[PDB]
Amino acid sequence: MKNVGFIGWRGMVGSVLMDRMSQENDFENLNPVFFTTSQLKSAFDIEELKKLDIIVTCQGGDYTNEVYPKLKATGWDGYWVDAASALRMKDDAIIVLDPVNQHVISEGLKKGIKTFVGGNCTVSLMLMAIGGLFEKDLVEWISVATYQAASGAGAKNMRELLSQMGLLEQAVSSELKDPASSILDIERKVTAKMRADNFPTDNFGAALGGSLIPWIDKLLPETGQTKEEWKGYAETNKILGLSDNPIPVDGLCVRIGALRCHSQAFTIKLKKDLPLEEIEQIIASHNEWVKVIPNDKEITLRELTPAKVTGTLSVPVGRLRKLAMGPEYLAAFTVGDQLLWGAAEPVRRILKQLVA
Amino acid sequence: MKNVGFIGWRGMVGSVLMDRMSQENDFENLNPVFFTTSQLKSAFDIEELKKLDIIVTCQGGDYTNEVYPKLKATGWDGYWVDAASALRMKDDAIIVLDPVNQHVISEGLKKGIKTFVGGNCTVSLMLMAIGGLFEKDLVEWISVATYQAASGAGAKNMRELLSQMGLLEQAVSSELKDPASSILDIERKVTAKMRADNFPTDNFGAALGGSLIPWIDKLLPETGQTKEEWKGYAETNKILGLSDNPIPVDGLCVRIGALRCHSQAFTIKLKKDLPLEEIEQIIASHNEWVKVIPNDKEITLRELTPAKVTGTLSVPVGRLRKLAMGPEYLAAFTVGDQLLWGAAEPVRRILKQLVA
Repeated sequence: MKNVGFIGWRGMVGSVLMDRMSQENDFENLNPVFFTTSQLKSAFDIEELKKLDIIVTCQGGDYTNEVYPKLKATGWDGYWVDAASALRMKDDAIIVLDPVNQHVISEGLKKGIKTFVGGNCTVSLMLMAIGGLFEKDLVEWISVATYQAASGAGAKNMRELLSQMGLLEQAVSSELKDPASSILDIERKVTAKMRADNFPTDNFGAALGGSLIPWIDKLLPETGQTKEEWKGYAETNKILGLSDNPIPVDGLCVRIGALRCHSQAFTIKLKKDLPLEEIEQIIASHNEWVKVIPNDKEITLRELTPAKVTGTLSVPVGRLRKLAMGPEYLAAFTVGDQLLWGAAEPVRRILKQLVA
Repeated sequence: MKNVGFIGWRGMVGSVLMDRMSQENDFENLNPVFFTTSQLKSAFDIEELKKLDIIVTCQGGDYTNEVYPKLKATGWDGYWVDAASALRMKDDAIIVLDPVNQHVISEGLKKGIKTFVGGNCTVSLMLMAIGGLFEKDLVEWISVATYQAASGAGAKNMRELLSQMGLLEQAVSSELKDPASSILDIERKVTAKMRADNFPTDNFGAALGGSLIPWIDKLLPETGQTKEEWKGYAETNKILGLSDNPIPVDGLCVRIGALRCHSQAFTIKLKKDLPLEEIEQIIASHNEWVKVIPNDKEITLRELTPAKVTGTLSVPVGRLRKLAMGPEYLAAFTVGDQLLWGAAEPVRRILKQLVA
């Protein structure tokens, strides 16, 4: 059994990984060594890390940027599996999403790649839903509008969102309890609360509960995209292995008041005209997690929502139909859990492949 | 002075209208006669209505389809101003948004048009934001992704939303106050509450607070769009007077946890390659309400949100940049109040013109 070191296993993402691994009994297929940054082995002890065959870290980019270089320099030839974005774009690093790019991964191992990094949550969740179309070579480009959850920003962000929602209701607790109060008076109070100085907004820098934030991460002055939107085009193509002939994936990344699921509205420009039924089949057949949701109201309300998807490995995709722009224009909406396929799952899966 | 009858002036939309008219002292330029359905004239007394010059109704579609044809039959020669969607697509009716279609309105008045209806909130808020691009005949098509407020659905929906948010927080109130509590334990509890049978979801048919619903109104079998999405193509063009040579407008209408502001993500295909700076100038110049928000984080966070725009007549538009598909592909995000330009304001304005 391979000796695997775990770093950052107590963080939010790291905790989801430990749970999923335990749930699947992955620990009986490997020898785990747990590291810590607290003053268990020290996550900063290069000598100890070099004894390992594989290192799985959910610690973050700063840690990776500090330790990874030192360890590689020792001559260490083991595998580094990372959830952080730090090494995704390195030429000696492969972004993993095995249900989608198992071939890229297989060839990469054969090539001697020793670094595998999970991809951006929005991109991996998109590929898990729409992967069938890319596999059949049908996508020319994709216009994206996201509805991203707080978990992407962090645990304290999730907490702030919950606190905000609580205070908004509290502002009109009395008014709401009597069925005949003025709804406009109620919103004046809620909105006044949202704009108040004591309204907790330090994590987001703006209210999220009862609102939305059309900006995620930093701006890349050169394109005008935020880093989050930039990863859609950059990461989608590196994952699929189309960096030299990249497929345009761009849009706006917006944060909404949800906890763990990212939702995305798509305008997909296909290369050819196909029957809707054929398109649906191509999508549903790609993997066992995607779930095609019929374009029906009651079914959509029950299946295509964060309420339904949270904490599950299911990737529903629905509202599938042709758009007014042309028969080659397809509309689609998907919902997926940010902490699972968007974070811990690709890492848990590549790990299982490395220790088999 | 013109004798104007008001119906539904006590409902949410009618109340905004009444408040706005008071704020602008519109009642000084007309003789108001208020109607009621309670057992002040009766909203159903066709003889009373027939004595007025204009009828302004925010009562709703069922009322209009009941009384309107019956009053028109008495030979009534006055004007019918409606906030409901019932008559929007009638050939003897014009959808009003004067800052955008004053010419269509003016021509219609001279022609003898007697029925003026406010337009769909999403289409109106969209045109108030990028009306400059249509004005310049620069739009080839537009794919839309909306983040719609509860107010669009109704007053009780706003209340359900606020109540859902309160419950979600109350389910983890003590844990949230504990700075060392597990975020995963907190989410597990919030999510359980959201799925509880007793979670108030009768108005939306699903959870909205902490989630989203990618479906608004009824399905339109013919195209697969919901009626809300269908209005994009139908109403955008009727408002602009382009029903004979339609511009494609389509996308996905999604409901989120906001009280009264609709937000929209746009992918706009322009007819020519224009510098971004030029495009912003074209957008900012169309009307006095649209506000171009520079593509900067801090300004965007403070200006382009429901939190900022709620209850105001401002229609900010930002995140403007060229998309990866090409220099003729424009990204844009806007936020607008659903009850003002989306409902009462276009009605308030056409009435001012009718009583001049």
